[PDB]
Amino acid sequence: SGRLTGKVALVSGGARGMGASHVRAMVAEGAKVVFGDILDEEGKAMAAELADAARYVHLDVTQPAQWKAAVDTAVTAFGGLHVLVNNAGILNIGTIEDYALTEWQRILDVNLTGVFLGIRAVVKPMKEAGRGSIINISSIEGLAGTVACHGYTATKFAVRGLTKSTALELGPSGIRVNSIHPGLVKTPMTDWVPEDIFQTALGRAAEPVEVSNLVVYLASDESSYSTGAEFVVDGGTVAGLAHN
Amino acid sequence: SGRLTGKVALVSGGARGMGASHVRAMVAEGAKVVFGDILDEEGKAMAAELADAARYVHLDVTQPAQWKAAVDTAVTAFGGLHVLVNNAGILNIGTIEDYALTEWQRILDVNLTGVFLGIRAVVKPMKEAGRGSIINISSIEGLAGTVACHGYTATKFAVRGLTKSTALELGPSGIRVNSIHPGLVKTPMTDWVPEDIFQTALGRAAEPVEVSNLVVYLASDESSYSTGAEFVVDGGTVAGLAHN
Amino acid sequence: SGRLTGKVALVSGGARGMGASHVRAMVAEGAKVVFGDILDEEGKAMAAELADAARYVHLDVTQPAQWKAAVDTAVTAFGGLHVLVNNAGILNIGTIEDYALTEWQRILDVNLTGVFLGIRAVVKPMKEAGRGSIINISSIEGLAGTVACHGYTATKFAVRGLTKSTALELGPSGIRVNSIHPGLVKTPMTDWVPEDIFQTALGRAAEPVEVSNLVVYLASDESSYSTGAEFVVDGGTVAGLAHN
Amino acid sequence: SGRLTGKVALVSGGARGMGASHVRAMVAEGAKVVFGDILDEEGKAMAAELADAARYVHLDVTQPAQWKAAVDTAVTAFGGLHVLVNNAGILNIGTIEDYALTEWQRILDVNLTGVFLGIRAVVKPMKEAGRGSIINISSIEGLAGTVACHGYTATKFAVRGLTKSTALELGPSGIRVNSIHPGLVKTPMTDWVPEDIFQTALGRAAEPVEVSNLVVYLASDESSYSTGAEFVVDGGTVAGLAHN
Ligand SMILES: NC(=O)c1ccc[n+]([C@@H]2O[C@H](COP(=O)([O-])OP(=O)(O)OC[C@H]3O[C@@H](n4cnc5c(N)ncnc54)[C@H](O)[C@@H]3O)[C@@H](O)[C@H]2O)c1
Ligand SMILES: NC(=O)c1ccc[n+]([C@@H]2O[C@H](COP(=O)([O-])OP(=O)(O)OC[C@H]3O[C@@H](n4cnc5c(N)ncnc54)[C@H](O)[C@@H]3O)[C@@H](O)[C@H]2O)c1
Ligand SMILES: NC(=O)c1ccc[n+]([C@@H]2O[C@H](COP(=O)([O-])OP(=O)(O)OC[C@H]3O[C@@H](n4cnc5c(N)ncnc54)[C@H](O)[C@@H]3O)[C@@H](O)[C@H]2O)c1
Ligand SMILES: NC(=O)c1ccc[n+]([C@@H]2O[C@H](COP(=O)([O-])OP(=O)(O)OC[C@H]3O[C@@H](n4cnc5c(N)ncnc54)[C@H](O)[C@@H]3O)[C@@H](O)[C@H]2O)c1
Repeated sequence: SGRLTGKVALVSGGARGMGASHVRAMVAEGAKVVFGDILDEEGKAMAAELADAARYVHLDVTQPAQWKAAVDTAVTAFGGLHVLVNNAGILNIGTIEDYALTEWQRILDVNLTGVFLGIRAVVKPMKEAGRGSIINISSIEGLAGTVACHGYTATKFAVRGLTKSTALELGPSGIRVNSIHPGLVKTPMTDWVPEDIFQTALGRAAEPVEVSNLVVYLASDESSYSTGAEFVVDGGTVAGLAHN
Repeated sequence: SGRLTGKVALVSGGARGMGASHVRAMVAEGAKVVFGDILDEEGKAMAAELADAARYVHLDVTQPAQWKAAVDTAVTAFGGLHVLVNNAGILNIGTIEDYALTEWQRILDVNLTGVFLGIRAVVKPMKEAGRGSIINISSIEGLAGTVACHGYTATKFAVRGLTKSTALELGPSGIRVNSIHPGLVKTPMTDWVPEDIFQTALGRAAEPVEVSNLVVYLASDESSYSTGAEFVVDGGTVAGLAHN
Repeated sequence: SGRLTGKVALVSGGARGMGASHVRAMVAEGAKVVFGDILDEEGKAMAAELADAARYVHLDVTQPAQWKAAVDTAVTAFGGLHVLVNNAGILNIGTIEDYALTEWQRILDVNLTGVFLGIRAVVKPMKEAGRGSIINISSIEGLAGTVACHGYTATKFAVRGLTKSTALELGPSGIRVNSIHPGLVKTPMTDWVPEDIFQTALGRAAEPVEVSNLVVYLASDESSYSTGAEFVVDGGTVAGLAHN
Repeated sequence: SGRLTGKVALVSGGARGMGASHVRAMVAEGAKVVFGDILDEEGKAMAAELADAARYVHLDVTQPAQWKAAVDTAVTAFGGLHVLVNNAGILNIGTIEDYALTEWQRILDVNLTGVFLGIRAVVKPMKEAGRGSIINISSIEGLAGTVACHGYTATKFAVRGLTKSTALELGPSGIRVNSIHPGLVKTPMTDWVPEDIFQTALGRAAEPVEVSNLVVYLASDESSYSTGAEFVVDGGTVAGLAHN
């Protein structure tokens, strides 16, 4: 408790799934949270139950103007902005033959460009504050490949890289940038996926809060010397070789 | 030797720099090469000296129709297509604040989407042949970050990941996909960069042919059991830790 | 908070430096800690101030019998053992020609075998508890090489690998195994090294507690879905490319 | 053919398996080869059929004196020494509970120390020549973990690291050092292992010559700008995530 005292965070894609879990987890640690999404109905709903510590904003991460508005909301409503959780993302699949180029561009827009746009938008207030933490949500698909998962793999790897380039540039201003790489997490994005799809050492899929616990760590000043790094929370999948 | 005799290859961005070096290197090893670029003047120039061993075609890697035309050219002129070298690429830079969104979009289109389009275009002729080798040109900027080099870092990391997802999917068809990661290479793309910018064990920048030698290895059947892997040719930069 | 209340931990090399910082940090979070070392003077000294929260034991990590005695101490004094911090280690250097074989053998014994012996010693009490967290201290020298630092590099890379093999094997028993990779940390091991030797995004060396914060996270149940993974705390060094 | 003209190489563990394959492959490319092992019967046998281009020497890689003798044999019998293939290795397994410490030390001695001793022994003549290539045989077990494979995993990771530290130190002298990481290869070491143990994109185990082709590339001057790097030849295993 209180591990995020005085902190203000902005979470993209926070109306449901892991994003919603991150909002709740940070609020529980004392942070004020602005969360944006395109699911306004659900967004306003949870904002009502977290009203005193969180605010919902309509945010399509593919639009820079909306990102600016989200950041201004945090600054004007809560006083500042110290944490950014680039969580918004989509999942589409397809083999090289069936995958539509429109699907490829769409996932690049949301999963990659959306993350970059978020970073661009939060740096001004963070630099003025002299401190900040940017947490980009990648995945283990950003560490290795998967059949018929080209756009998703490409963007998750890209996010992994962008985390490092921005980390190097922003470090001198007191802003850390790290990426989180989870394995299968029980959320609506993978509800159709069997929980044991991956070979894991722990033998189970993850609960969203297990990823939120990592977000809290990275958002807090406890992780003050970690930047440009990959934090894996996958139950051990990438730690082992793929066996038959 | 004639390490590539019987092989037909398609090289993007082959009008100059490493691309041109790769075309010459493979032709020297007995390959028939179709190479495309947007620099038609220079492209047609070298096509003339390479005689009946190589054909030049205008190819903007961001356009799927042009990729298809280049592949059709290779199949009709040489009877098939067994090797693809996704070499075309651009370099732009800028801090998070100053970097233009148009530049970000353009580099994603050329460096990332262009590579994916190349893969899509060659799958058919390669699967028909039951064999194939796709070589994607990433870089050490696809292994670590660089200040004010976000679009480039993101795309090179993306290419690294796409190499893996496609390798897994195409393996069953006898097609290998690998990525090459060079350090500073002496070409027009980085002629404005001091040659000793990187801390190398070899204490020098790379010569294009030194990368072409790796392209030949991966294009040949000698590398038959290597796929989805990263081949680093950087003089030792990423093998060491960055010192101040 | 009391993020480790109820947990019992064993820390090797806990008489000074990071080890001592880890013991203090975990005790502050409610853990009961048994810490061992070969520096008995300093070890007993801090055990006295930590009072009933910590016990000091002489522990040469190269000796299996001493590891067993330390574990028995933890179980008898605190009722069990849930966390192991394999922190003991030494640093020696030398060029390929000048580096003494005795030094190579000694560092393998302490930095590598010592870590394995620790893992062996705690498996029983942890499996009995059905839970556990093993934290192995590697370093960025376990991610990249360093001139005239062969024994150290080899062992730190080995620890990184051992972390994975054991994580996979122990996962089914509810035991997590992860590795920590710090950059330059201000301790007596590297006091002879200039603090700005590495190119860091944060432009400074690490403080021991900054690593201890990561140890606490991994020791706590908050990191329940992370195992077999590398946690980097280097201020951004490995996230960037080495410049000359 | 002739890709190793004028080159003299030393191969440890070359009496059978991959080592024997490497000897044959390099001899076929014009290299003179001294190969050492502890299987003298078999060693002298193949030396008789390759007599004009290869010489067998008794070499226990755990003994520095024997390494010196092997190097002197290459220098005095063939005129110099330009390539070293640290191939000698053993495989033992066991869970944390059953694995004997004698087995652990033995594999550290052969797989790790043996490799270091080889590097120490070849540097003198290589530095005098001003050029050389050291090829260390690691494995994908040096990139990820495996249950009940602790000593093997630890040593293969260690070899991976030692490759980088030595590469950085030796680069200025014109000596490159790289590591090879193969997947399952059909040799007597894994004859008891099912060929489809790993999930591979190519759907088959490797033939030793497929690894030897990589040794030839790295031994040749074609790979002149690659050093401190990992070359994976595993049919795509590590390129993908472990799925059930
Ligand atoms: N579910 C998993 O197993 C898993 C594993 C690794 C990584 N991830 C990543 O975690 C993130 C969240 O995943 P999730 O499991 O909660 O999925 P989810 O579908 O539940 O939530 C994603 C959220 O992003 C919002 N969103 C989508 N497009 C948006 C846009 N253009 N602008 C703003 N908001 C947008 C969605 O409405 C939704 O609320 C994603 O980046 C995903 O790739 C998920
Ligand atoms: N120069 C280096 O140091 C270095 C280091 C690592 C990686 N690389 C990569 O190697 C590749 C080639 O680099 P280079 O050094 O020869 O650069 P270069 O500028 O000399 O050549 C790149 C070529 O691509 C062509 N090209 C650009 N956009 C194109 C498009 N849309 N369609 C078709 N062709 C297009 C250019 O006209 C040019 O001929 C790039 O992918 C680059 O990122 C270069
Ligand atoms: N100092 C750094 O910058 C740095 C960076 C990365 C990793 N590390 C690692 O962190 C660990 C602790 O480092 P430190 O900075 O506190 O060094 P340190 O010298 O201050 O402490 C190491 C401790 O281990 C003890 N020790 C040594 N050999 C032992 C043995 N055989 N049995 C039991 N105890 C033994 C020492 O007496 C000492 O108390 C080591 O594994 C080291 O490699 C240190
Ligand atoms: N077989 C595989 O699938 C596979 C996969 C990855 C890596 N590797 C590695 O490749 C290398 C060769 O493997 P292999 O498949 O040919 O095994 P192998 O058993 O056929 O050959 C290993 C050789 O090393 C020799 N040797 C063993 N201990 C020695 C010592 N102390 N001194 C000198 N020589 C010694 C053996 O007598 C034998 O000729 C090893 O390092 C192994 O770990 C093998």
